[PDB]
Amino acid sequence: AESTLGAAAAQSGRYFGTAIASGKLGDSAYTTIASREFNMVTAENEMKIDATEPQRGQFNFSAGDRVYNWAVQNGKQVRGHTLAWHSAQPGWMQSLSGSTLRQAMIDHINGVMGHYKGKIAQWDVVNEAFSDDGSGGRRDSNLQRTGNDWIEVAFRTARAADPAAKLCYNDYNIENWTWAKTQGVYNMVRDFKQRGVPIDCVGFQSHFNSGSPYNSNFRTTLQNFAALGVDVAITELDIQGASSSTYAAVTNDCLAVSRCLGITVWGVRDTDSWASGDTPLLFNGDGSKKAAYTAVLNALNGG
Repeated sequence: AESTLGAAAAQSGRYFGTAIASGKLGDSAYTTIASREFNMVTAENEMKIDATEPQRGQFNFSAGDRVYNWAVQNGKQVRGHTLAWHSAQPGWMQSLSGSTLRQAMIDHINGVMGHYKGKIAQWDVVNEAFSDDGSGGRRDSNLQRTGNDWIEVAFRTARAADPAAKLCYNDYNIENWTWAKTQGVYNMVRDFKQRGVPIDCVGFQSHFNSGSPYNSNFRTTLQNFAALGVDVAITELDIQGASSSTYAAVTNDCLAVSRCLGITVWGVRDTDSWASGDTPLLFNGDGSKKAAYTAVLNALNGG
């Protein structure tokens, strides 16, 4: 198979996934498409820090588990999103600094990975640690202010919390090979591999739009990262305007890189998108397949 995105991807040993929102699981038209077309699931919001540890030292896994349980009951693997992030921090964590913040970050990783131990294919361990200011450096977050080694520490912590999970660094605007942000990440990952820091994968969010357009040098990005000795994944794909050719291009970029694990689109239907006005996904609000759907499917079936 052949007739659905997930099955097409699996012929080449890859997955095609989607972001699932827990609020939409009571929507039958939504779950019909999602169950049929995808073999990988990411929780859109339910596995973030404020979702899982909204109070200090007390974990809340209900919504996360609702997504996880739906995925597993419908034959999907799951990517965890996300363990350590400057954004969406609960009030109690935002207040913390230094060694106390560092320990909270560690304890969060242990609690969330511990709960899902063995159940999660890939974790976005660190998310969005690089600046968009053009310097190619780290954000000045509370996390970064604990010390530059925070990311390395997060990764070593996560390895011990669930040895079976692939550990991913996830970011956006790191797809264009010529961008400073891209190079800053490439240089961190290279350093990590030289020093034996346990990163298994780099996730390329792949939000393509007018402020961050697709460039054919994406394949070069993927190839260069892969050659460092990591896997690569496309984690949050959407394309402003949903051009068929751009969707096919992105697909063929992944298919061209053997260490490209698969592609996750960030939503099922245009209506489900964080950018619904951009109609950037593979299905319309009424559940019909867009032209891009066919382009992606043909590319996956084309090997």
